[PDB]
Amino acid sequence: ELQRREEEANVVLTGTVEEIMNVDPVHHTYSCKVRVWRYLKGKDIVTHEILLDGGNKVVIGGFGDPLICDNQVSTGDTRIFFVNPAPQYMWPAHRNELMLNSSLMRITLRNLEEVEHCVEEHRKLLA
Repeated sequence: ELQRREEEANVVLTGTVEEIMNVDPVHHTYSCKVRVWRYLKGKDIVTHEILLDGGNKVVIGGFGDPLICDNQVSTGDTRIFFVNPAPQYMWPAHRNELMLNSSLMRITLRNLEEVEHCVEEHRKLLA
């Protein structure tokens, strides 16, 4: 469910796929260059852990991941991406990449509002 997906993704962002990158032969996945529009969660994590390209381009890996339902993209696609910075054990292959953690979501106000609500709910710890 969304609550779990949001909980397991330290970074959630919206963007459009600009280019399909290289395949990870060992893990059967591929990466893509994505132009970020807005961050719904974890902008600070990206800011401190990812070297952005051109100010708003990030490389997301993990596409094709057999364990993720909606895991494919084509150039021009726009989605809400649930990701986590690639851990070092995934380096060098995925160094500086955000890794897909769960299914890609379409850009609709409903999805935007719903994801934002889960992020906010979870953020509300003190409040």
